[PDB]
Amino acid sequence: VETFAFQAEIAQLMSLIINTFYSNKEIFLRELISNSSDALDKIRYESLTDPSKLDSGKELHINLIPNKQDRTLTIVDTGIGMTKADLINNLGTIAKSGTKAFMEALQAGADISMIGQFGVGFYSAYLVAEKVTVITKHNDDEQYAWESSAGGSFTVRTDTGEPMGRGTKVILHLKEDQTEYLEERRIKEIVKKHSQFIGYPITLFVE
Ligand SMILES: N#Cc1ccc(N2CCN(CCCCc3c[nH]c4cc(O)c(C#N)cc34)CC2)cc1
Repeated sequence: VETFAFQAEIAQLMSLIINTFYSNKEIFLRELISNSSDALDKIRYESLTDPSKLDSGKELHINLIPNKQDRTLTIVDTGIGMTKADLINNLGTIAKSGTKAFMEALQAGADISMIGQFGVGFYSAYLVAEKVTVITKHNDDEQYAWESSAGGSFTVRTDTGEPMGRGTKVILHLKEDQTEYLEERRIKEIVKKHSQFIGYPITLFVE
């Protein structure tokens, strides 16, 4: 297991998301589903020129899987997946400018629900999760687990869990007072409200 420090500005953003009083937390799900959709768009586009990229799985879709026993909500997709370099370097570097702009916008009167307009919607996960685990598999690479409970650091390791084929699984370890997002009717409500026209099947598992 390798442990890394967040860039200072990203650590600052995560603390802001964790510490700021803001009741409209449900928007986290839209941001994560949007990121899944983008990843599915990507593998779909690449396969138009290289069909063999779907050898790792042809079905393009999103599963939402609540687990009250583990207190997790998992978002699973069969998109393009992420490389080790994505998890350690690339996505963090890209996030620097959007993080800066978002925090400046909040100072000028924007609210947290606008976070996706700055390309850093992922971090809204920490509105509801004490820990986020991301398992991912890209065609050109091994299966990895990225994880962070904030506090300035994250880890990356090779994942030895069930093989995924291709795609990304975001496991939200929910805060004790955010278990409403494990309820079928609540998740259904949020998907209909904010993610109504996503161009891939979204299957909400029940327990
Ligand atoms: N400094 C720094 C720094 C160093 C690393 C990170 N992480 C780099 C990995 N990220 C993993 C989540 C990426 C965002 C995401 C949410 N739902 C998805 C669904 C998907 O299908 C794909 C794909 N493909 C992507 C996502 C976390 C942040 C941050 C900051």
